[PDB]
Amino acid sequence: EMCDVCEVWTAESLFPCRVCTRVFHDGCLRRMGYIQGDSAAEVTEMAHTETGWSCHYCDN
Ligand SMILES: [Zn+2]
Ligand SMILES: [Zn+2]
Repeated sequence: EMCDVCEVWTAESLFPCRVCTRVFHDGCLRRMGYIQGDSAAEVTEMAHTETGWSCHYCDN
């Protein structure tokens, strides 16, 4: 799970997730000009403990 915009993982709680395929810092997408609005649930993240980690490829 290496941010295609940074390339550095940790554990704290990266986003969106890791299972998907790639990671994107909630700030990168905004710092790059990719997304421009509420493109998620912004209700909970957690890059581990079960949860509703939604993403572009997630779907779930
Ligand atoms: Zn990044
Ligand atoms: Zn995902």
